[PDB]
Amino acid sequence: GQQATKHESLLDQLSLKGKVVVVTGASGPKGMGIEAARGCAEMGAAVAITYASRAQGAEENVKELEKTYGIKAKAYKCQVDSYESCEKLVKDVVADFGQIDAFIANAGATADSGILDGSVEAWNHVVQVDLNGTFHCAKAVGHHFKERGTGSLVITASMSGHIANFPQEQTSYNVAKAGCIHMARSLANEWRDFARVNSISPGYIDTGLSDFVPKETQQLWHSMIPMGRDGLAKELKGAYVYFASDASTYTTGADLLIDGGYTTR
Amino acid sequence: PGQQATKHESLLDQLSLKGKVVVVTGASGPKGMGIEAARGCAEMGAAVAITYASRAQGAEENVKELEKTYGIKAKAYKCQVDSYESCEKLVKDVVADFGQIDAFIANAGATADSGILDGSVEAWNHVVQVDLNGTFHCAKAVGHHFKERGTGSLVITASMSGHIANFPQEQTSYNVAKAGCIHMARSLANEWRDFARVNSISPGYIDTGLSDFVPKETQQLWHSMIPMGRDGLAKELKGAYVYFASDASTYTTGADLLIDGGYTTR
Amino acid sequence: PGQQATKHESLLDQLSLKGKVVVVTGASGPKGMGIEAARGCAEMGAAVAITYASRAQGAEENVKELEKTYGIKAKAYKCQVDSYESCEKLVKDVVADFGQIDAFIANAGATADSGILDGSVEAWNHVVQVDLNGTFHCAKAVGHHFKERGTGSLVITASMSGHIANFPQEQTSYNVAKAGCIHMARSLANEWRDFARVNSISPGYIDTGLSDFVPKETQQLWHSMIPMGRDGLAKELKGAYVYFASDASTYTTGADLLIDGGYTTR
Amino acid sequence: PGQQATKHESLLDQLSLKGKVVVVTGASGPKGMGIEAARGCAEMGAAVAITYASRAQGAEENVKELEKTYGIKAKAYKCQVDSYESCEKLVKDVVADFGQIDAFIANAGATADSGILDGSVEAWNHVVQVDLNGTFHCAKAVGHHFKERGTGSLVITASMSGHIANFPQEQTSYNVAKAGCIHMARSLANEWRDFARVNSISPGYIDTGLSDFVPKETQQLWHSMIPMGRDGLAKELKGAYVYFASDASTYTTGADLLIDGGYTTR
Ligand SMILES: NC(=O)c1ccc[n+]([C@@H]2O[C@H](COP(=O)([O-])OP(=O)(O)OC[C@H]3O[C@@H](n4cnc5c(N)ncnc54)[C@H](OP(=O)(O)O)[C@@H]3O)[C@@H](O)[C@H]2O)c1
Ligand SMILES: NC(=O)c1ccc[n+]([C@@H]2O[C@H](COP(=O)([O-])OP(=O)(O)OC[C@H]3O[C@@H](n4cnc5c(N)ncnc54)[C@H](OP(=O)(O)O)[C@@H]3O)[C@@H](O)[C@H]2O)c1
Ligand SMILES: NC(=O)c1ccc[n+]([C@@H]2O[C@H](COP(=O)([O-])OP(=O)(O)OC[C@H]3O[C@@H](n4cnc5c(N)ncnc54)[C@H](OP(=O)(O)O)[C@@H]3O)[C@@H](O)[C@H]2O)c1
Ligand SMILES: NC(=O)c1ccc[n+]([C@@H]2O[C@H](COP(=O)([O-])OP(=O)(O)OC[C@H]3O[C@@H](n4cnc5c(N)ncnc54)[C@H](OP(=O)(O)O)[C@@H]3O)[C@@H](O)[C@H]2O)c1
Ligand code: NA
Ligand code: NA
Repeated sequence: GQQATKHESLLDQLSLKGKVVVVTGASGPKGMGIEAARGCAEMGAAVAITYASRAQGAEENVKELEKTYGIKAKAYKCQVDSYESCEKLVKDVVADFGQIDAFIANAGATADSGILDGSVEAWNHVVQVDLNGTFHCAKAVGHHFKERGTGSLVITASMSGHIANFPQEQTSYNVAKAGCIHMARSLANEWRDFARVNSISPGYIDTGLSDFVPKETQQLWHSMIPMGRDGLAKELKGAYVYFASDASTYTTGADLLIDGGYTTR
Repeated sequence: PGQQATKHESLLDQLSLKGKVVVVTGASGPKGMGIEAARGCAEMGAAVAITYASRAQGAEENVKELEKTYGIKAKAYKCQVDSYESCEKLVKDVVADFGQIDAFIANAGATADSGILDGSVEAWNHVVQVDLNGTFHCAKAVGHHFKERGTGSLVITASMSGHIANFPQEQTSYNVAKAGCIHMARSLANEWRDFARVNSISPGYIDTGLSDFVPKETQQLWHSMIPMGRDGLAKELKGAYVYFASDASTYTTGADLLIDGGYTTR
Repeated sequence: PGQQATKHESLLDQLSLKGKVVVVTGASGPKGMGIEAARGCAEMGAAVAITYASRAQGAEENVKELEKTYGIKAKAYKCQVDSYESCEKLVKDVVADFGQIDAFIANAGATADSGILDGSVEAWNHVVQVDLNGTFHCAKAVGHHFKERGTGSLVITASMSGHIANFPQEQTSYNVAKAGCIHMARSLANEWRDFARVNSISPGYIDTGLSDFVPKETQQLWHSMIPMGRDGLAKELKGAYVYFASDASTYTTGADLLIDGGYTTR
Repeated sequence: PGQQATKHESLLDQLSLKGKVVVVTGASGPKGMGIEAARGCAEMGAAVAITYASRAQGAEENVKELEKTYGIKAKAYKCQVDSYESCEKLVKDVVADFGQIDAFIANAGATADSGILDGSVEAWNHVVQVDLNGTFHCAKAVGHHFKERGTGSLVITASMSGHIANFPQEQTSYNVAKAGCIHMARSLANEWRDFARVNSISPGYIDTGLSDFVPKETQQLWHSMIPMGRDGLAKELKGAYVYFASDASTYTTGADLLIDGGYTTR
């Protein structure tokens, strides 16, 4: 198995000084990814972020992390739907930064229909990115964690992995996120001698990812969220740092719902 | 909008499948979940279509046993659930041969034999393609038929591996795929809320032959973890399949039923 | 040491309750889960004991319908599940009158009508005492009998309120009690692993008369939240009670079955 | 009308409890969840009220340590959570002494030592009274205060016993009580949606001294069932208490966090 933190103080437990964190899908301006990276940078991590289509957005984010926190930071192209791209990512980050201590598997894409209206290829694309893309990052980084004897993998899942969203149909997305949640549990057991694995399941977060949804659908959502509002990505940074850091050295195979209370109903 | 309650008051009338057609994928083995679901449905009066992949002879013998024992019409079809074209063809053939499909039991599946670090990417892909995308292919192929008819019941064989992580054998690709299958039933129950019910059954360790690739000493460790202290038998699951497939469950949709001898209570 | 699989192969033999005795608490109303469970079990050939608290007459009417319709031995007993002495007396009287108890359906229950801040401490205690401790009283009372006989099946009526928080009415005491009932079934399934099975059924909104104190605008809002779009009917639940009480489920223990028209899928 | 997101952008500012007051029940022991939660909150700048039942001297030493180590105001109170009057008096006294309560950590609890057949009804009532109703008593007492102020965070120490049945020791009363606490957090998260967050933490086996009565050879069977292969330490949980108590979790409500070395993954 794995050992308890040697730190007594919580600020020592939360510190990421001397550690390297990778955040996939942190190229946008206010997503879960850039906020997780900001939290880790604030705790002193060196941070590697990835992009797929938004190179300029990721380069801007890296310059912001450098300006605000003075950390070692860098952006990488990664298509998580390709295992070869995830393998190269881990190879390049280990080369450039020396090691990877925590890996935040955060990249994902949305669905826009149920299974009968959607084509088989539309199902394949969402499963390839959201489910197999997360498996590709886990396998690629897990080989590194096994050689080092330590590591933390944090998977961004979704409350859609627990419930079926309404009124928009998106079963392919719901199913892939469900697989991600159980992947965290199953890898926590597989990797029990060398690494922790946990998942965070956000509710409706105002990141821009849902901008393709009509306005009037989004006001229905609000009546279903007990808190009555969308979340903000900066309300999730504490959870990412919690799982990536030594504040959670007995936490493995857990899922943390962050959803304004949506799943309580 | 929505679905209606059974008209039947008697439970025996509710459970009857006389006049109805049931498809069971992966029912070619002699003592698997598939043939026992098919037996239970045929006993209630269903016409039954079963599928095989590699066990063509076992499927023909099962069909003959179903017909002679229960007096029903049955037929076996070759189907590779990992191919949508094969699943679409199955639904078309059964609807042509039998006239309709009232219940579909998505039961075909294959096992994993390693965790993700020891396994290749292709070994992962194979298990997900069969167990997760194969269930999706069958769900989509038959759901177009259910939507046209305005009724239907889809029953998915998941696994307790979709809830917990097996020990000591590593099989994460199988665990993840089955977990996807469980939530697929919940999400499709909501998607199809106007015309069909969808539910899953999550068996524990069932003595079907599927686990024969695992040493017997590892199977002795499983028994100490099962509160009932034994493997199940496929004949102990037939009532759940018939429950979901019939009118005994017209308000049950999006449910999962663990049949694991208590394994998940610890 | 653990429990054994059913001897029967055919589903109708597994489902039969000929020669067995079923107790259903709280089956005094004309269309509740309780009387429909008793009808399902009686249809399968069981002798049936039902209980009442305030509705002695309705329980008597039900015994007479059960006997006329199904030709079985039936009898009504007064029982206050909130009193352990009364549950102990129930099991003692039924065993004296019927010879034994094979299946026990712990179904009696009462609602709450506020959250914890608007409610008094007495209001909390009353709901917990009836719904949680009353289920415990029956389980303990009959469990001593199951342990002596080496066999048995306990079926607990929980609620989807044990999984989610109902909206817009506040009823946290009832939610909490029902969540305890659900986990009581998992925990007793493990505790009683050598001699009896325990499972729960979690109904959604069922048109039994129990929510007749709820206004109409509120009930129409519920329907928009139910994917099936309608209240359930108690006759749609009899199949689940019989499944768990009979030998159709000899590998099923520690399971919960949501019967909620899809409500908890969202 | 709902609750709002933190105004802070920096995580350190979000975690800060400067100017806030935290109550931690049952923090009188030397290495329990309570004193580590209290140390975590003191480290972030909170004023801290801790309670004791039997260990008055242990609580006073803890208060002297908190004030010496962290330079904060701290105070010990006697509280019997099984008595509503005591919990109501606790909130009144802390509000009078400190001015307000911003976060309340409902952590006091007691263990069970048998299953329901070996245990008496008294033994069941005692555990439920302390572990379920004691938590309700604190929730009700502080929630009246949270409602008045329009802000607050309630953190409930539940247990993985609220999710699974421990083996080999039988403790169904405790398991059931902890399952009530877990759902109580979800249900109050919704009831209190306009003014306060409610969340639970479910520890696995933590080396606090609470399990010192368990035979040592039973404890090493536990370790074989924990993927991490060891007991936890209370200092590994202080991060989670501070997370829920502070502004680092202003969109997190109705959540449960398992901290169990992976025990429930199997
Ligand atoms: N927003 C919500 O309400 C919500 C709720 C629950 C869960 N989530 C999940 O949170 C995670 C982050 O999403 P977000 O809301 O923060 O919006 P976002 O800022 O747009 O993040 C999406 C990230 O995923 C990357 N991405 C998409 N496809 C990729 C692929 N094939 N390969 C590699 N990277 C890919 C994107 O990169 P590029 O932009 O460079 O192409 C982008 O950086 C996702 O997994 C999402 O499913 C979001
Ligand atoms: N046995 C257990 O302990 C257990 C526990 C939990 C869940 N399950 C699941 O229960 C279901 C039935 O398995 P079983 O235990 O009853 O053993 P089984 O008799 O061998 O059934 C598996 C069926 O799946 C078919 N199959 C495999 N791959 C297929 C593919 N690509 N396309 C179409 N069909 C394919 C097989 O057909 P052919 O033989 O003709 O090739 C076979 O009939 C499976 O989904 C399994 O994951 C089993
Ligand atoms: N209807 C729903 O929507 C719904 C949903 C989920 C769960 N449930 C649960 O289903 C179960 C049956 O309720 P129902 O809907 O079928 O309505 P019901 O017909 O009124 O059944 C309630 C039964 O419980 C008995 N009862 C109440 N308090 C009792 C006590 N202290 N001791 C002994 N018996 C007591 C009642 O006896 P008397 O009438 O003779 O006094 C009555 O027969 C209950 O546990 C309920 O919580 C109902
Ligand atoms: N240790 C574990 O493995 C574990 C696992 C899961 C959950 N938990 C839960 O964690 C919480 C704290 O326990 P712990 O492990 O940290 O051991 P602990 O140090 O002995 O804490 C138990 C605390 O609860 C107080 N207490 C007991 N009965 C009380 C009552 N009727 N009223 C008020 N206070 C009462 C005790 O006060 P006095 O000592 O002053 O009498 C004590 O301070 C408990 O709820 C426990 O159920 C523990
Ligand atoms: Na829900
Ligand atoms: Na478990």
